[PDB]
Amino acid sequence: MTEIATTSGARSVGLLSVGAYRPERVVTNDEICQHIDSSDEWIYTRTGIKTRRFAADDESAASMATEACRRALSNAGLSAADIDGVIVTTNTHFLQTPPAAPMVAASLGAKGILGFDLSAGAAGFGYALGAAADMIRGGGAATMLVVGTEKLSPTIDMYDRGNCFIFADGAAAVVVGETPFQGIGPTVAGSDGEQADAIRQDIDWITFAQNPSGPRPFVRLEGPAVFRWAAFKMGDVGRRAMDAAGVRPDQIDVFVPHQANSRINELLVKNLQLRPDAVVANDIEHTGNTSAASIPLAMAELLTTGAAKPGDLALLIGYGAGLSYAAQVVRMPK
Amino acid sequence: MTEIATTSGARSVGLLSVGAYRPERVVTNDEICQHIDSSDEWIYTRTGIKTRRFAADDESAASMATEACRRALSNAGLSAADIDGVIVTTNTHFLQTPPAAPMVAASLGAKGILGFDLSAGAAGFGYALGAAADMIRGGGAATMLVVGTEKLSPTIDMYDRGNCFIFADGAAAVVVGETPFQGIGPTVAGSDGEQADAIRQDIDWITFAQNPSGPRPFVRLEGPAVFRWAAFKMGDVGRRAMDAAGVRPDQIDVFVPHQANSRINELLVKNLQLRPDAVVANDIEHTGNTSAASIPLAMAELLTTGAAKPGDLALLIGYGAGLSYAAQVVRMPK
Ligand SMILES: CCCCCCCCCCCC(=O)SCCNC(=O)CCNC(=O)[C@H](O)C(C)(C)COP(=O)(O)OP(=O)(O)OC[C@@H]1O[C@@H](n2cnc3c(N)ncnc32)[C@H](O)[C@@H]1OP(=O)(O)O
Ligand SMILES: CCCCCCCCCCCC(=O)SCCNC(=O)CCNC(=O)[C@H](O)C(C)(C)COP(=O)(O)OP(=O)(O)OC[C@H]1O[C@@H](n2cnc3c(N)ncnc32)[C@H](O)[C@@H]1OP(=O)(O)O
Repeated sequence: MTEIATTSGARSVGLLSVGAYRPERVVTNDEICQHIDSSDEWIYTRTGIKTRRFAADDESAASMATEACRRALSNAGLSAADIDGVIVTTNTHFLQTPPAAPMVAASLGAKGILGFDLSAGAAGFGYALGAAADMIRGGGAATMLVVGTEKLSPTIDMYDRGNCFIFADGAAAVVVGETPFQGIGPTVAGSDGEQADAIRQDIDWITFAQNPSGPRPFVRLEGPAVFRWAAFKMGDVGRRAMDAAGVRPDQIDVFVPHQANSRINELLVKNLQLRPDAVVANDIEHTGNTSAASIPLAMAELLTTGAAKPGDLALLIGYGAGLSYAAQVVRMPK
Repeated sequence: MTEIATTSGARSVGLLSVGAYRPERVVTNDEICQHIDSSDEWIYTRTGIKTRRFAADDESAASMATEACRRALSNAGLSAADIDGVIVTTNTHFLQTPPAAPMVAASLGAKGILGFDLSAGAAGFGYALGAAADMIRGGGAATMLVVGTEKLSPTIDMYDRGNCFIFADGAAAVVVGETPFQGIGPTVAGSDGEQADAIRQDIDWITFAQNPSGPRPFVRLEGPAVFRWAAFKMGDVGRRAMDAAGVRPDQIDVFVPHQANSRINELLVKNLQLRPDAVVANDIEHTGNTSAASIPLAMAELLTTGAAKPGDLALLIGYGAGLSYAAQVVRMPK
């Protein structure tokens, strides 16, 4: 008999940079209301959204992901050659196959590197970040790209009074690699598969394919149900993430929850009992909810405005579809 | 400034068990030959396939994954309560969201546990396995389910003379957890994004959705290119996985390549230069190509026939869409 080798990589792993891509076209609340009975004022006070970006027709979750990666690499002072793997997290790659990751890799000039697509609603970034961290620590890679990307706008039913003003397009990537001190806390994650219907595609693609004369699929949302779940449960998730990371709530400088809704997030702020001067991500204002892309996009907004600084202690909480959640403490990149 | 804490999991991780779900309906080559100009003889000698199983209309990738997990749990002497996380790998979950994993978790009676969907063509399993091992060793979980599942049959163009006889339905899961001795070698993985068109959905869902009554999407395949790529490249992949695991080719007792084609796989046998008596998975004979699910399904097939024993040193090689590949040495479960 023989033994399978026991291996390990670098223990200390961190975020080296963030890179954000936001589509050109700006969509105002007045524009969104062109098919629903609503107002700009209502939408804003209910969601915290003022505007959002929609990508062009020639753009995709993969294409925006690539731009986001190019930017993250630039901000890290690295090239494609430095990366060992890419995990794409998204809910809007509109192909059963091929995966987006290998495509992104080839467009970056690193066609050979490992990679896969990971889906878990808005929690995808948290799961993907944790996954890169585990892999790097396990020695399966030294440096990786983790990119959240979303082209949600083609899934929106403009007549849906419950959600048409919520979702938007964009991508953001983080470079993950070895750092002098631990930059990514342990992953806290879970789900509620009993509420799988709360955020969904209503009609599966095959069903749609077989009945073209029926309705087409759209994103459907049980808003209040999600609101209750998130505002009620994400305080404990955050607490477990900070506990695993061995940091107190008073030590958090930056709160970056998934940008689902500003009312939920400000509720989670009070709940987590961060300190008064704690910086709270509000990228939802002109970005809207970009699911898997929301957290890294928000990290980038906090950094480009200087509201957050490199090295700040941050709490990331992703929550959403399937009813999935993932959270971790991290040191801000760049 | 406080340093972020690091959590720790198991050092030795293994496959405790495997469970296989195979759909009731058997589709013979002659049945496939009702819509293409071919013969049973041709298909068999060119692919190694005699028959394949197709799932019922009311079955899905998530539902077969669930049955597969239940059996895997049963074969390990465990219940849902013992599982900390589930990763569903598939290419045929026909919803952008919610993800399959939380749904499967809830059907199993463990609705809270962490989980996500992983897509990487047929290499999904290897990536999913590698990720589960990384998370367990990293201490994000102690015991996990990794389930490969595929309902490919509704994506087949029955008139496509190049592929209609290749893909099939089924699911199989492994229980992954701590073992006395190292049961899972290091992941060796990569891709070839320049050949993303080799195996693909021809029409993306959104384009299709905006012209439903026109042509619908189907799985398309540049077979000779894939054949060439796999037979020429997977020998070195295997060799890297074995070198990583610190094992010699003469020490492998069981070869389990992705069941894409029996001609490719037998070429890889000669290429890797395994010993004469080494057991080679040939589940493809009556299972067909089940992508993400093929390796676990084939593992299960070898064990139920006694051709393989639990504890045998196995080389797993997954290759397919996006042009992705993942390989590792492991000890057989159950
Ligand atoms: C291609 C397919 C692929 C589809 C698949 C695409 C992939 C998707 C991937 C998603 C991945 C994720 O998980 S992303 C993260 C998920 N996050 C979220 O969904 C955000 C969380 N959502 C929320 O918190 C909520 O939606 C709120 C609070 C923002 C929305 O509040 P609300 O639900 O509108 O409030 P409520 O009044 O109770 O709701 C009912 C309605 O609002 C009222 N209303 C609306 N506007 C007005 C108004 N101006 N004046 C008075 N009332 C108004 C209407 O009566 C309307 O009726 P009616 O509505 O009853 O008709
Ligand atoms: C909703 C959408 C989502 C869709 C998305 C669904 C998700 C998919 C997920 C996939 C995930 C994976 O990675 S799965 C792993 C992928 N694996 C594979 O694809 C398996 C590898 N493939 C192969 O080995 C190949 O396909 C072969 C060798 C089986 C096919 O060879 P081939 O068909 O002979 O190729 P070709 O050179 O075109 O043949 C040329 C000529 O040969 C003869 N010929 C060809 N076929 C036949 C025939 N059946 N019977 C008699 N003769 C024939 C003819 O004279 C023909 O005519 P003429 O040309 O002279 O006129």
